[PDB]
Amino acid sequence: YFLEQTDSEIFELIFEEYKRQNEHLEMIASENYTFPSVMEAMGSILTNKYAVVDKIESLAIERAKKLFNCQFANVQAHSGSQANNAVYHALLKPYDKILGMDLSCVSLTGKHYQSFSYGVNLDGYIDYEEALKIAQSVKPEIIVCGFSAYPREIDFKKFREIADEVGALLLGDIAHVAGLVVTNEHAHPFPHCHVVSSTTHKTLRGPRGGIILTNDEEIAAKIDKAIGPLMHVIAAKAVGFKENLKPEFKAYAKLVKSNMQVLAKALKEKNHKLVSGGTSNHLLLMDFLDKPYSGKDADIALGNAGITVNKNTIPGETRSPFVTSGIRIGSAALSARGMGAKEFEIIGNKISDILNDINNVSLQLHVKEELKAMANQFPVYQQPIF
Amino acid sequence: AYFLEQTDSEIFELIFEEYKRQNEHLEMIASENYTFPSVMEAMGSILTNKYAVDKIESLAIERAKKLFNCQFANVQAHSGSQANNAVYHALLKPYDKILGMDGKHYQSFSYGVNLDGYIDYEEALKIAQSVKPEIIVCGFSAYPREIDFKKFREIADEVGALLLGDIAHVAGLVVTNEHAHPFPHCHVVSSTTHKTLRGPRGGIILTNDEEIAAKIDKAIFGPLMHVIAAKAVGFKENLKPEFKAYAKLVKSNMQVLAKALKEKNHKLVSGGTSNHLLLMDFLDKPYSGKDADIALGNAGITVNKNTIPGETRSPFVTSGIRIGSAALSARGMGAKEFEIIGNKISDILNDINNVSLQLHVKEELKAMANQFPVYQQPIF
Repeated sequence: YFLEQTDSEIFELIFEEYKRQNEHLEMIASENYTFPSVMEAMGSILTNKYAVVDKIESLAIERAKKLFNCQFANVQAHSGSQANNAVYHALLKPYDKILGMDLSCVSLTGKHYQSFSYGVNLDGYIDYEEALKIAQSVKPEIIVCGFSAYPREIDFKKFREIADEVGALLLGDIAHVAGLVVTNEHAHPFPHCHVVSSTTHKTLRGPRGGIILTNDEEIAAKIDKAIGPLMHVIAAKAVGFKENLKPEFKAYAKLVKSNMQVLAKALKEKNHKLVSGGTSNHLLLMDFLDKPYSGKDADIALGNAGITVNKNTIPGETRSPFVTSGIRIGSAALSARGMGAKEFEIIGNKISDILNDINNVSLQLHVKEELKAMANQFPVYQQPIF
Repeated sequence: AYFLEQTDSEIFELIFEEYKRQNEHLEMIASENYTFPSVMEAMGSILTNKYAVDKIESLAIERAKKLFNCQFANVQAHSGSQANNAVYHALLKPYDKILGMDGKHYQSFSYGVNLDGYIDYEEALKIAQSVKPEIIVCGFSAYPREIDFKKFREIADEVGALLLGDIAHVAGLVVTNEHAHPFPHCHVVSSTTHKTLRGPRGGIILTNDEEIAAKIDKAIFGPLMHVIAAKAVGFKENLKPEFKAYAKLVKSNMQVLAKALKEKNHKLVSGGTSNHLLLMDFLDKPYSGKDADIALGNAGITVNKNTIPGETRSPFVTSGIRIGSAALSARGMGAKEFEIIGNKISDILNDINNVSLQLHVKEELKAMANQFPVYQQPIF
């Protein structure tokens, strides 16, 4: 209750963000609402500690090993991106080659690496035969899989078959589907991957941060060497992991997926096209190649109606990368608010109504009022500070 | 607080145990402190959900400009260490030379203190004239006197060097005009936001040069809005008259401590202090700094061993201890307490193997600590 009295300007900014989170429909596939108990840990007196291993870090590691079903965890990475870079820094030599995904049909981090891409077929699925052919030619030291805008499951087993044929390490970046992995609602990356990286936020609903997992003791030792401990953040990760182990979190992961199925079905019944024909996870991609509006146009129109999505290039893209021909839409945040099939059906029909009359501003403003009323039936938080 | 107490008793117990630890021992490590409660409230806010330049970042920057009396601020560094590194990365090229106090390949050179414990500025000038460093760094974590930023800029100007002032260890004294200011002498200034500023764990880089500011911004460029808000909250607290009183108390408690120790005939590096810390000198005593560290720790007084000028023992053993007043001053302790503490420190040092005495002192100081609670809750 201090800020309410001691810092009017910060309190106003927090309160307006709290109101914004509560009153609009967050459908950016990477966004989510952290658990209240995670924020309590983030705001705890553990921030004063330390300006061989704290019990709190051992507990975070123990819970991670159980949650991710692996023998070793490092919980010190500040982000999923730092987690990936620490893996490269630990396992690669200068000018080693990295083969990773992009959604199409030289780089430094202290050390210089050579970067290569594989992609999707014209139907929007990873082309594993072509990824193998690229690997055979490129001969990468490490193959990475996992991708922020892919609406289907990663076949880690097949990627390991490729990695084994060319003698590559395999890194599974599960940052974008982690809450589905740890609830057995997405194919598991182990034992196929030599090493796995993830964020702790997004579909896991923990604090902002990264993590690195492995079953190989020598990889684990190298990771520990390549990576100031923030004890409140490590505690917050541990808090999130214990929430993630509960049966309620499996029910949440199933709702994330079923809400996506409801949304996909509603859109396809209104004759909208989806990349790959639908989804098997937390996100879909709408396909506007044959529409007179762009992904950017749709992003803005839906945003005016209180629905946040993001534009996204799609396979066969014919528009510029700043404009794009698609939008990415996710269910994780609204599912965390308790919204379900009835709500996702209404949202699908409203998205269809706007895309079918995309410059009708009064329609957008009408929809915004209706969906704000829906949001207020499913409040996110009863307070802005925990 | 509520949720964790019900939903995760194991983590809640660990928080409570650490809350008791903070309250029950006398924290005198010069770099430790207790963050403002309002800063932890920002840290535990819903701002963590934003973005998986914001008005929150602009407010943090504007408050930093006012607080540090400068034209530009970058508030993104995650630590004092990252802040220094970003300065080097932004302003230096490989094999450039860095003169500081004792794929980039920066080459490091050192100046030191005379045997009286003061920075030797004549020798630092001689070294700079010969080596011609591209950058000079000043500020130091175990130095009990004020940095002469003006003299360092005279040296840097002689050789055409940049001057970085690392104020991480004295920042709360600087911004209250209780320590010489680094500007306009320094081209660039780095600091932590915790320690004597009592904000969150984090870093900051300040400058008055637009070109340097542009390079800093490119060099450090995931924004953690709860952390940036927390820095902003701390800076506003640092601007209050209450915070200048706190800085004066930090310094006056250190004077009380040094006076008490010297009057019991203990020796101090440079004979005293002008800031938040002192160094005790055990070169002529049969016990080591490690001995003193352990013995005082067993009495509930937390210090750290530290090498001193003329060190003759192993660097893992040392002939001194570093003692600071910032954390106990933040709990509200004053001269009466620091006189008692100085006396008990003396009693233990004069009988360093009396373990019964250490345990007896620990119980005695428990009542004093209980009089000055750090906080009234473990979660904000």
